Amino acid sequence: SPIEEQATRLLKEVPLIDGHNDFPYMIRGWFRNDINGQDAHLYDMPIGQTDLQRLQKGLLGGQFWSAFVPCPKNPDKEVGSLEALRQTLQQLDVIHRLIERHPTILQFADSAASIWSSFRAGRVASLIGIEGLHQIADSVSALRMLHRLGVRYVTLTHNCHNAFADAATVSPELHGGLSRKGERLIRELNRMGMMIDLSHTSHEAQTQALRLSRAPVIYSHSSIYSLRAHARNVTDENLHLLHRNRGVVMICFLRELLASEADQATLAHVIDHIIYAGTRIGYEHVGIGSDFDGMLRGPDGLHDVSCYPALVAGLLERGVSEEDVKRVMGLNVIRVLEEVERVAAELQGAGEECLCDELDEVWNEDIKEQLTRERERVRKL
Amino acid sequence: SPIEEQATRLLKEVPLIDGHNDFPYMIRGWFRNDINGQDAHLYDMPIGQTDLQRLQKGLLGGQFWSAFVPCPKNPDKEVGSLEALRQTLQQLDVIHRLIERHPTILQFADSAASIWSSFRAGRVASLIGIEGLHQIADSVSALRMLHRLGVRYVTLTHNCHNAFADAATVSPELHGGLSRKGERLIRELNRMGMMIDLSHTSHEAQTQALRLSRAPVIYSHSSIYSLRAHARNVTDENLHLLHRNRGVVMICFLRELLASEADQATLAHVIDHIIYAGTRIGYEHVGIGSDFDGMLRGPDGLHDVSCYPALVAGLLERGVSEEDVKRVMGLNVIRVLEEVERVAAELQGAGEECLCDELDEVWNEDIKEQLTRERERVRKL
Ligand SMILES: [Fe+3]
Ligand SMILES: [Fe+3]
Ligand SMILES: [Fe+3]
Ligand SMILES: [Fe+3]
Repeated sequence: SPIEEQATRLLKEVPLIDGHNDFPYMIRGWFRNDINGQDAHLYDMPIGQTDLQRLQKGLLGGQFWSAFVPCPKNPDKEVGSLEALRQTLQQLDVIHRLIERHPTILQFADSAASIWSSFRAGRVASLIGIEGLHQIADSVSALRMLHRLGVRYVTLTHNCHNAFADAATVSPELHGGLSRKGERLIRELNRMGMMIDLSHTSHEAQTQALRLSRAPVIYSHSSIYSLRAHARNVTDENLHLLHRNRGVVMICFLRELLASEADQATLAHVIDHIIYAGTRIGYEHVGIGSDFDGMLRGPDGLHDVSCYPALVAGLLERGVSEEDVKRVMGLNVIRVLEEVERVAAELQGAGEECLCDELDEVWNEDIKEQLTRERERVRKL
Repeated sequence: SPIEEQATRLLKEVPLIDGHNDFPYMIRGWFRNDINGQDAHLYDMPIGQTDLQRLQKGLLGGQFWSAFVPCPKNPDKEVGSLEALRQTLQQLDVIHRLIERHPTILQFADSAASIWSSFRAGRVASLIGIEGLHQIADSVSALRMLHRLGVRYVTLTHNCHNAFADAATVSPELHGGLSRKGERLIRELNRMGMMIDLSHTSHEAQTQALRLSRAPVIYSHSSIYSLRAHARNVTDENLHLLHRNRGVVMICFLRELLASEADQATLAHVIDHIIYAGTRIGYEHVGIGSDFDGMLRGPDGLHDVSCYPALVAGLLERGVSEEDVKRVMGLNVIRVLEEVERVAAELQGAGEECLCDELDEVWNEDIKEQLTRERERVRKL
């Protein structure tokens, strides 16, 4: 078929970069992050929508791998918050080991340039995101260290309220959008060069974040509200504010977000949602955000990671131009990451003050007097 | 003076690399890790033994900056252990920000090659160590992520027992040296390329670690037992086992470790301890491990970081050769780090299995059956 050969050529020309895949959490579920001697199973998994053979088969160019851990469920709220931080380091650890043990398939990337060089080499560009600010345990210092470990986006919430923002699926609201701490964190996220992800956040939290952010943001896995009403889908108001922000909505394959009856969801529905967004806010602000392995079953025609060529062929078949399809595949998300880096370098170059954690005093006044007296004794020598 | 000009020439030829300095903890105590607009104070501190002006003045070539946090003091033992992990990320964060805000003075290094290139440029080579396995909150995954953040040594204990080893200053003993988990961690530390530090550990814990380690280790700040009996000083038995291990004892400036009366401790005592070790196990296994800012007051002649030229001149004055003084200054600790990297690359090249954390099951058998049934449905398509 000429349309299938066209799709194959496009997948070789530019990288298809998917916004969200929870394959690392499946490895925690199935292997408990012990991948020693499991190469055969990693290439041909007995569960889930992702493995290394099917990842090659679908011709995917890049992937933001999710370092998701669940919302804290402990009655002791201090323990649960701190537990999520330790679990986050476990998930980042298994992601890095997964990449390092399979360098012919996966190559780590943390920038627009590292995505391209990975793609030139024939590797799946392997980026990282965390899915909820509950994962940082109220520590902005921890956030900056997660950035140093390779994290390049932060979903502001999962399905739980935190100190910074409101999740979509939980009622009643806590902050009514972003908190006072949340507003201040947006500045710090822009300053450090961390891409903001608005999937899972409430409609009001999206509106406030889209006005306040000095860099373009993403929805790593969300769909369109006007086609299917859900708390997790993006309203026409927020799509318009995404346009002004210069961000990208990466369209989701979740069946519940594409149709009222989940078993009726299809490849065609995903293409409808892409075309809706592209028509109304331009094809330079739309992406692909599967959420593979964040679901049991996918839509008809998008059952696993091998099915990306069918999506590309489908978009071309509806009359979306090559240039616009290339944008949706990956160019748009690369641009956002590029702009997030440029804004961070500009703010860091101007010498903007970083956000610091509120720490307890470790010394009393007696200790501080001893230290000052000691310093002046040394000055006399 | 010809001996002072000789010392100045040596300090320019090779880097003096100090084993331990807790300046980052002083910044937590005094500033609470908020260094915004504090450059004037960072160059001329009102407290402590370290600042950026005196660091230049003493002609120090490199420094392992301590990311120390205190032993957990919480009655809830889960909270205290997890709290130490969050505090560790705060200390690593302020160390990185300290280096990034002062690039003319400090430059990050994580290897023998990065130490030299930093020294060629005229910067203080800025490395990182953590001071106690209580800082990892029982997570080997967290340990590997600390390595990725730039940590290049781990003191096995501070002044508290942990799941892996016994501290020197706490009685009674818990494990009687290393635990079963501790023995297994030694293999993982050698595999990942993390330098083992035996300061603060018990005499028996040192003996067991020195026999079991496949890479050379250090004492980042310890002194000689035969000259002054203390639980924190190295016995003649362990000095001999350090020789076989090919490790380095980095001599400490702590007054309590150099003399029975702390107020009698001097520069001469530090030189006595270096010469004792060098004479008995060779000058290629001795280093300098100040522990500046882990103490209120230093010995006479070693009051702060400006005093390193007096130590170098003092060693030359006692008849220690230039080549041997260069070794003590930094060549020895560079060699250990070099060998720790070479052993890690060899074991990683052979494909040795990494140590994994013991995780809870997140899925019950009903969820696992749904996932396998779903996988086989996809195989039928
Ligand atoms: Fe997810
Ligand atoms: Fe999700
Ligand atoms: Fe210390
Ligand atoms: Fe110490």
